[PDB]
Amino acid sequence: PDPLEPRREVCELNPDCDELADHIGFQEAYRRFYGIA
Amino acid sequence: PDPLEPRREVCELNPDCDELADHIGFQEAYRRFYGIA
Ligand SMILES: [Ca+2]
Ligand SMILES: [Ca+2]
Ligand SMILES: [Ca+2]
Ligand SMILES: [Ca+2]
Ligand SMILES: [Ca+2]
Repeated sequence: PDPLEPRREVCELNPDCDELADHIGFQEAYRRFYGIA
Repeated sequence: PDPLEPRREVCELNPDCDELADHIGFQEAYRRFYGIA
């Protein structure tokens, strides 16, 4: 199982993160909207 | 963007495919419930 699925679902839920994910990826997009720095 | 996202969503929707996906993967699980052979 993929440990990142929970975060991937969170991002999909956020249109802005979802859309962005298609360009720079999910892990980098998640960080952009939720990471600190 | 990942071209497989549509199929991944289909599988997640199917509990049986979802569960199975965690063990042998999504592409092999999808094939198991929807592929022909
Ligand atoms: Ca999921
Ligand atoms: Ca999903
Ligand atoms: Ca998406
Ligand atoms: Ca999706
Ligand atoms: Ca899943």
